[PDB]
Amino acid sequence: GARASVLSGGELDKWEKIRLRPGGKKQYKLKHIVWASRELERFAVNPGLLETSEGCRQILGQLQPSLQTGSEELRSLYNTIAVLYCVHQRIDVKDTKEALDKIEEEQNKSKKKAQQAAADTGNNSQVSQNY
Ligand SMILES: CCCC(=O)OC[C@H](COP(=O)(O)O[C@@H]1[C@H](O)[C@H](O)[C@@H](OP(=O)(O)O)[C@H](OP(=O)(O)O)[C@H]1O)OC(=O)CCC
Ligand SMILES: *C(=O)CCCCCCCCCCCCC
Repeated sequence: GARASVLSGGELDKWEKIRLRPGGKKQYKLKHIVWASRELERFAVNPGLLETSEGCRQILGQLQPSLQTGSEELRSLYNTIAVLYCVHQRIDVKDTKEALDKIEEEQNKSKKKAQQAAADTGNNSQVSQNY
């Protein structure tokens, strides 16, 4: 149809399903979509970007390099913006982590060139046992 609000009827469905964390018991809710909308405007970023598959991608670009020295305020954003972004990119995740990895994989070439100082340690890989 047309473009309005952040998450439409369909998106709202999957959104409520997605969880803030993989090992948590607090699913996603409108409270998180609005909580970020009010926090975005504070960072000179209009909340209108949250309802755009493009904006969500840009917002993450500024938080990506900020994650290094970002507080709970930053992490929270990257969390919501993540699950939301995936939704707008025709992606269906289960938690905030799954939605995060999907992005890190698309910008894996950029990440490598954005952590020279943080490129002197091991990086163990996580496997999936259950479903
Ligand atoms: C009056 C407040 C207004 C309000 O309702 O604001 C909506 C929320 C903040 O409120 P909250 O939902 O209570 O806070 C969250 C819970 O304690 C959760 O258990 C914890 O997870 P874990 O990582 O510890 O499992 C979250 O991370 P930490 O930052 O604690 O790590 C924490 O933010 O905005 C957000 O930041 C959500 C962004 C996705
Ligand atoms: C226009 O906005 C895009 C159309 C999205 C495809 C529709 C599939 C979702 C099912 C719609 C019915 C929802 C009834 C609550």
